[PDB]
Amino acid sequence: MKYMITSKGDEKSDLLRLNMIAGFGEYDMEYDDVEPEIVISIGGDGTFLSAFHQYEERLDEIAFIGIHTGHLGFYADWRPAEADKLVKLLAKGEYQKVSYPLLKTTVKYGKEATYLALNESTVKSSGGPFVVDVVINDIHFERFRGDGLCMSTPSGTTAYNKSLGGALMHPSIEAMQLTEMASINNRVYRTIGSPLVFPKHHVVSLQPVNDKDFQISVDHLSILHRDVQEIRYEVSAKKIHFARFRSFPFWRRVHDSFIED
Amino acid sequence: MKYMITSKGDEKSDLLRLNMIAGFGEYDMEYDDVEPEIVISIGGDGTFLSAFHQYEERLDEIAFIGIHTGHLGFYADWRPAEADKLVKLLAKGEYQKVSYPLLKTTVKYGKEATYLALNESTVKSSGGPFVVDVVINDIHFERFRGDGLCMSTPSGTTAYNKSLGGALMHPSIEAMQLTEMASINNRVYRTIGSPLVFPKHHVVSLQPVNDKDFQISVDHLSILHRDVQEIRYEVSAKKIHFARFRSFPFWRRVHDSFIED
Amino acid sequence: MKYMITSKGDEKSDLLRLNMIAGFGEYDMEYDDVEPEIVISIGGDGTFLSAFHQYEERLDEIAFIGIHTGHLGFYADWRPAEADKLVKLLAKGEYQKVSYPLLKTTVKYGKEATYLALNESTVKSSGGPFVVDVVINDIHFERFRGDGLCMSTPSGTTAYNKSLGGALMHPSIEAMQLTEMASINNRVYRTIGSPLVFPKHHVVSLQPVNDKDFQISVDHLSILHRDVQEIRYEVSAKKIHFARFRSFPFWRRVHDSFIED
Amino acid sequence: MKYMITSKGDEKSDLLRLNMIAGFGEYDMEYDDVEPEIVISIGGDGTFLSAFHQYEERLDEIAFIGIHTGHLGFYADWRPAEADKLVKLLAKGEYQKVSYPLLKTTVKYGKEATYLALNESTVKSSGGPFVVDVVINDIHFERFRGDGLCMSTPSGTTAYNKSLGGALMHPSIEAMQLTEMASINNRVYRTIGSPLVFPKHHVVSLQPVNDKDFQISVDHLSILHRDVQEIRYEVSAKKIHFARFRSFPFWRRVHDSFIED
Ligand SMILES: Nc1ncnc2c1ncn2[C@@H]1O[C@H](CN(CC#Cc2nc3c(N)ncnc3n2[C@@H]2O[C@H](CO)[C@@H](O)[C@H]2O)CCCO)[C@@H](O)[C@H]1O
Ligand SMILES: Nc1ncnc2c1ncn2[C@@H]1O[C@H](CN(CC#Cc2nc3c(N)ncnc3n2[C@@H]2O[C@H](CO)[C@@H](O)[C@H]2O)CCCO)[C@@H](O)[C@H]1O
Ligand SMILES: Nc1ncnc2c1ncn2[C@@H]1O[C@H](CN(CC#Cc2nc3c(N)ncnc3n2[C@@H]2O[C@H](CO)[C@@H](O)[C@H]2O)CCCO)[C@@H](O)[C@H]1O
Ligand SMILES: Nc1ncnc2c1ncn2[C@@H]1O[C@H](CN(CC#Cc2nc3c(N)ncnc3n2[C@@H]2O[C@H](CO)[C@@H](O)[C@H]2O)CCCO)[C@@H](O)[C@H]1O
Repeated sequence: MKYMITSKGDEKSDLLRLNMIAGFGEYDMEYDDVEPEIVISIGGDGTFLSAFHQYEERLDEIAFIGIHTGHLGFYADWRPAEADKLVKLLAKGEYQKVSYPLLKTTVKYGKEATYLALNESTVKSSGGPFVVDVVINDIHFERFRGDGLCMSTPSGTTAYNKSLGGALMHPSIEAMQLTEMASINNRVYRTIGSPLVFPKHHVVSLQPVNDKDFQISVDHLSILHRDVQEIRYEVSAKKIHFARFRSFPFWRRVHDSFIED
Repeated sequence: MKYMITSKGDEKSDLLRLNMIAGFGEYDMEYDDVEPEIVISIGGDGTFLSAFHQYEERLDEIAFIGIHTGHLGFYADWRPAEADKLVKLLAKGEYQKVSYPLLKTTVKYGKEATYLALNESTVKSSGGPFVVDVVINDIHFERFRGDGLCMSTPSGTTAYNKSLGGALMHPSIEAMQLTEMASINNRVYRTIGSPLVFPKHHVVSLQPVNDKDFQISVDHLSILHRDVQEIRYEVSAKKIHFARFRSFPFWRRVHDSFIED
Repeated sequence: MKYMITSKGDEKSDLLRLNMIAGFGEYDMEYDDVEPEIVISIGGDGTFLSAFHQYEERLDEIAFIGIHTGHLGFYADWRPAEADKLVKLLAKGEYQKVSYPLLKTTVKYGKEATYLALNESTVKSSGGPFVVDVVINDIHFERFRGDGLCMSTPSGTTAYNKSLGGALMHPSIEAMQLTEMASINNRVYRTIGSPLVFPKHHVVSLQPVNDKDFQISVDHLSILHRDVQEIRYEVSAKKIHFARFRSFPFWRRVHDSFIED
Repeated sequence: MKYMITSKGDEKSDLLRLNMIAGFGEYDMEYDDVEPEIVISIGGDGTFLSAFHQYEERLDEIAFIGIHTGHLGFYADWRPAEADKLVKLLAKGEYQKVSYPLLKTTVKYGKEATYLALNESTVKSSGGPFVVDVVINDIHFERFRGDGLCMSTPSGTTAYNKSLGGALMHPSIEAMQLTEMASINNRVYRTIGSPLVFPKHHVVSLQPVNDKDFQISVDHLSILHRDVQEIRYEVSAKKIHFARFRSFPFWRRVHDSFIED
């Protein structure tokens, strides 16, 4: 089918990409980076995140595969020595697909912008602590004072979320997880402290108290947002699809990345 | 229908129980503590946990209601001033039911004992640190050295799980959450650290390394287990059913118990 | 003696300041904001931090006093109702002085700038995670990847340090405490995790790995630093002096601010 | 001088002990385990803790040395390959001594028992959560509900204290650090959460609320205490003395044990 390959852009990844293109040329496979059905990312998880965002408008037509030319990735979970086996099984096709949940982020300013996240979306201020009201399904839950907030997908829970004390969640769970960054807690200021895990259809709204300018990130992409009225989080109806050719369980990937490999 | 009322056993709860029995006597409602269809717990969450375990063999035939004669409870979420309104709406019936997930704990010793938990099940040793191998879906995930491990239901996440750094999970999510108690981490010993959230059908097995005697708790009930070969955790196929008469969202209950009320 | 009064600048603080100046006019007390021997801060801890920095070059000639016109402060630990009693005991003088340790921050760029902190100094990057080598007394201790690092004085331990998981340290201890902000830890990246407490004469050096631009804060003052070669932390030889008129123990101040009041 | 050697008791440690005794026999060195001036511990930190407690009544007459026949220890910080060099430099003598602070634990029951700790002393209940009032220098600071409390020496901060979230403190600091084990925090129950670091001469008193029976540990030794009225903690006036023959800085020992070696 139509496929394309993104590369980290160092010599090792660029050369592996060229060798895989050569191997695909021996099958009924057409290189097409406009409407691919297969997107192969060669690099690390950063490269994979960029592949996801390059093709976020055609997620339901695409199966993603990641090859890690460095250390094992949570998305780039194939080794370069298996690239030839990958070309072979990918050309034939008929592989099974695995789908992970995504996070929808809506930013309102007086209009709306929407974003999809594979890892997480975070909100911080223009320096120092900021203040946001946290509203869950239209009920005021807490006034947060601190460095920021992080809302993670299940597959993102091993990323920023983990460093913030969040739980690691198996990606078959359709949920998002909100973690705090250095909240102030004293007699006057009060937050929940604990990470919060939300099911599908719950909406978490972050609303300004004084300052209306925030730094909002979606995966690696961080942009200063001015005149923001609201940041709304919910589990997306869209999913990312992976081509899988062998069993590599999430919990084994967690073991291999954090425990020992 | 058939109903019964458990009491914390102080004067306030005992008297409220007698007044509710009097009120039920004006409707087609029969007091029956052998095969009730409605179980009302008057006290706090401890009283409610005990009601759950008193009737754990007939969970699919029972709707539970909790009245808190002290502070607001996560299970005992009705005020005593509303007991008369409760009798009224309960006698008529036709209320909606809400169901929360439960945790199945299997203890193997060379035979099996199974237990159901509404809050959590924990494993500790006979003093000092103990060592257990943690096996997830038959793959060895970590060797845990420390004080113990806690496996929580969603509604249990606001209990022991929270004090151990776990995430708070909305109880519509069919999952269990494993948290660590003071794990040892150095160059030689390694655990994940982070809480782990498992979906239905995942099995987490705790297996001895040296000592085979453990203290195992299920909700409040803690018993020394000798010659243990394995402790297996999975989300139960059984659920607890609550009678609900008004909206009291989980996230509002969290707000009211931990943020302000 | 020579004294001055800084105000938060709202009506309540401005009026209390004018009334205290009137009261001081009945004693041998001269208002002098160039070379005061007594600096009274009326507001909150932010106002007090600003008073400290306004007079950081004459710290050994000054005794500070803070009045909190809002909630109790850790520095502004006097109530406005006692301002008249304060004027009285301050005019007479001969009060005892209490001294807290300070943090010296040296920034090297190829020259040096030095700063004094009463709460803490922090280092962050120009967005996303940054990388710094942490060198303790000239031995490489860790390569830190994450959001930033915080080095706190003892009296600062109840501030940002606390929100980052640091220990609360009694201010009679001549030490500084380093805490992490969201460190990355996986098979490849490794930090200590735990807060670190350093005695006097230990030097902690933060050194760039790739990017050389950082955001450095000293108490409230945050400035972008370009072409930084090193940030060095050590307990200062200078101390801040408080005028004390009654016993208000640090641990009682902690109790009153975080437990109940 | 008079010396003795304790062994872990496995073949490797027993044989190294016999070889060191043979080497000492070539110098003016007398084996004496009643009144040694040098105590050499061969094993790990557990063996070293036991050596300390074997000779806790003659701490000011003894310099301790630890050899680790397994992984590097924080107390057993010499390698077995250097035992011959150790015998040599130890026989000559005139080495420098390094002293670490200790923790005094006083247990009152209606009489007093006192204990010295090199790592920590902890208090837990006879199962489930217990309740203790925490009194600092005779002022009630908090009512703690949870699993237990840990009071650590500086050199103990890398042990249980670290697993509980405590700060790592350089052992030149004369202090003790109190950490919580799974405290309950809700609208009704409130603790500080943060580790607390106390200077010399501060006294932290733990006092019963209901149950008067506790499990009290001092280093490895854990004993059920009945009819306890109070547990008092303070930095001891006594210190442990180490014989040092080369520079092995505490922060390098921390690096080597937790970061990489
Ligand atoms: N203080 C922080 N702590 C922890 N994580 C943080 C912090 N700040 C940002 N992040 C994560 O960085 C993601 C963006 N980043 C690409 C990626 C990724 C990724 N995805 C993962 C996943 N799902 N599980 C487990 N490791 C995952 N990584 C790893 O993260 C490290 C940092 O890249 C590298 O080892 C990656 O293999 C590039 C960032 C630099 O340009 C941003 O999305 C946010 O998550
Ligand atoms: N170190 C610990 N930290 C935190 N929680 C702990 C710890 N150790 C045990 N637990 C919890 O105690 C549950 C058993 N207990 C009855 C209950 C309950 C309960 N259930 C809750 C829920 N789901 N959400 C939020 N608060 C909930 N509580 C509250 O807990 C406090 C202690 O009861 C009281 O305020 C209760 O309203 C009786 C215990 C004494 O006999 C045991 O099941 C374990 O969870
Ligand atoms: N994410 C954070 N979490 C926690 N603290 C943070 C975070 N980021 C910065 N800080 C602290 O703010 C100090 C600067 N700030 C003035 C001050 C102070 C102060 N000093 C204290 C002390 N020693 N003990 C206990 N509470 C203390 N506060 C309180 O902090 C809150 C925030 O001011 C207010 O209740 C103050 O009474 C003004 C900041 C806004 O313009 C900066 O120095 C850093 O510490
Ligand atoms: N949940 C816990 N988490 C963390 N530590 C705990 C926990 N519970 C007890 N402890 C510590 O155990 C000490 C008693 N123990 C001997 C020792 C020691 C020691 N001392 C150290 C130091 N100062 N710094 C750094 N590592 C140090 N260790 C290491 O601890 C591990 C467990 O021994 C081993 O790697 C030892 O090298 C024997 C215990 C078994 O019989 C008890 O004193 C308490 O600290």
